[PDB]
Amino acid sequence: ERPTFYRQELNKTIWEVPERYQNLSPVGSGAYGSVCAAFDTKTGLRVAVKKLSRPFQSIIHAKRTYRELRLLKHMKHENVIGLLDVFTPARSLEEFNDVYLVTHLMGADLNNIVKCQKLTDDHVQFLIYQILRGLKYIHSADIIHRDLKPSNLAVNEDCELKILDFGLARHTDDEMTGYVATRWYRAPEIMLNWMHYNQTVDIWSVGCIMAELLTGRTLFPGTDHIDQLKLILRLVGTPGAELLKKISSESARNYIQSLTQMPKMNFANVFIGANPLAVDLLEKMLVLDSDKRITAAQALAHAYFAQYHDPDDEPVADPYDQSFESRDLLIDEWKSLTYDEVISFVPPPL
Ligand SMILES: O=C1NCc2nc(Sc3ccc(F)cc3F)c(C3=CCNCC3)cc2N1c1c(Cl)cccc1Cl
Repeated sequence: ERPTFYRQELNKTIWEVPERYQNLSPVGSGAYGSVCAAFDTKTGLRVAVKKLSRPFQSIIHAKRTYRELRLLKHMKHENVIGLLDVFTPARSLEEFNDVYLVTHLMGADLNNIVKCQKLTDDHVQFLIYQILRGLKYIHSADIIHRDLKPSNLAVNEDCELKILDFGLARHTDDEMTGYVATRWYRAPEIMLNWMHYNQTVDIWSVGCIMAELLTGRTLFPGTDHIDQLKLILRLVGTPGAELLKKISSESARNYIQSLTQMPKMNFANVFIGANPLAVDLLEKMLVLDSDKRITAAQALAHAYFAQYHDPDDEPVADPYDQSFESRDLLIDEWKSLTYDEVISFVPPPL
């Protein structure tokens, strides 16, 4: 008893969606696919619909698409993009070739805010609080974001925030080259493949983000990998003996020991005028050694979030089986799996 679809040439492609979705307008296209805004007559919500482009053109692609669908279907938290609906005009696995994803329309990312507004210390408390709240949830499911940036953070007029972008194709080296904001928020360990990274990489991103909202400027706006690494070490000091031994890459560790030793600066003199509690939290987040970096759970209990902290209202996620990450299958099988997920989907209770 499927809906009734209608075709329409939006942007370079022909979107075929259920009748419930009207007034679709372009929002942006890319290798990932195409995104449209629309009004969901069945719920009265304004939504954003994404049509995946060539989801099963390769094994690497069919797998990515399965990953993204699995991630989005799993997310059930207020500060994390939830999946309101997912459909395909296809009537059987044989026809199956298109995938459409539907989620809330927030309206603006975090870049807009920090540009056309003035953030009080109270605002920074609320915004970062929600990022950390959603992060405690994500990490509790052994899920790593890996790419937290202001553009991956959606906010509405009420200043409520939702973390976005999961299971997206990794950034090409060209995308990480030069004076680009796509690298400014990454932790040094992944930016230079120092070791096997983990969730602590997101905490570093939050640090970079929180600093920007407080000062209104990018924390480590490097013109390239090396220049960015220098800006970092300049603030947090050069690696100690303990951190060097953890750097698996003999090449990277080699380049590091060639840099003149520098002491960790004084955050109080760097972030002048900032809430002393903000400064302290920033020192707990921006720690070069990832093992000693504060966790999201620990940060939420930090005095800087007293006004908002609520130990009974910061839920964790259910188990997320991602054993498929090390499974070797053919396009067809990844595709069939994706299809099963689409049909087994269950709309949010509301
Ligand atoms: O407000 C929202 N809500 C959801 C959303 N999802 C996406 S992608 C996407 C993912 C899952 C899904 F079900 C549905 C989805 F659409 C993008 C995109 C990410 C990459 N670039 C293109 C769009 C932008 C938004 N914006 C948005 C933001 Cl944060 C700022 C300005 C305008 C909008 Cl519509």
